[PDB]
Amino acid sequence: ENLYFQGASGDLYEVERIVDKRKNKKGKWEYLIRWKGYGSTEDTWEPEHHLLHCEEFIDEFNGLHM
Amino acid sequence: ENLYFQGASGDLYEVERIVDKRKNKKGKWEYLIRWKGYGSTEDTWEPEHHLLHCEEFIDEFNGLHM
Repeated sequence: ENLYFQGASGDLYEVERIVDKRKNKKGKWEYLIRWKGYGSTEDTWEPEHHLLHCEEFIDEFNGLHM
Repeated sequence: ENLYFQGASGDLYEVERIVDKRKNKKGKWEYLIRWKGYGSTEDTWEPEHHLLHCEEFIDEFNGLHM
C-alpha cells in the first residue's frame, strides 16, 4: 500500500505491513506495524494519524480534461 | 478472505493468511500459507489449485429478479 510512518523527527519510515488494528483506551485507532527490515519482535502499536499512504503525485492541471 | 485449503483427505483446512506467492519450477503458482493456529515455522508452499475461497451460498433463484 506504499505506507510510511512519520516519526518524531518528521522523517518517514517505511512500513512493511499492518499486522493488526485496535481502538486504544483513549478511543483512538492504532495499528500494529511491521517495520521494513525488521521482524515481528520489533512490531509496535502506532497512532493512525501518523501513518501515511504515499502515491505518485498527480498535478491538478494534468492531462487533457480538467 | 475466508480461505481454505483442500487437503489430501479432501477435508478443508482453514488458512490464516497468504504470506507470499511464487511461480514454481513447473510453471505453476504456489502460495506460502500461514495455517490457522500455527506460527511462521509451519508456513508451507502450496499449489493454487487446492486453495479455496468459501462464500455464503447464494441460490440461483434467490430474491426478486432473476
